[PDB]
Amino acid sequence: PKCPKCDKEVYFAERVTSLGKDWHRPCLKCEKCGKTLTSGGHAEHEGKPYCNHPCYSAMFGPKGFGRGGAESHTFK
Ligand SMILES: [Zn+2]
Ligand SMILES: [Zn+2]
Repeated sequence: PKCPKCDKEVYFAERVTSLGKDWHRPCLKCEKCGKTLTSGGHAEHEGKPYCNHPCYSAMFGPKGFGRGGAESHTFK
């Protein structure tokens, strides 16, 4: 029972489960959009949970040519 997110240990009633290891209830949050995540609607990058989409699919997932934004990001 140890948090992949923050690197603490995870007290029981403060827990959430994903990738067969636990987390902190607050922690499990998008590091893209900053939405607190739900019972199996997230997904994990290496020491950072996220949206299942788009945020996961966008930042950690194969993409097209190379038309990334200039300075302010968008639907890339
Ligand atoms: Zn945590
Ligand atoms: Zn998100």
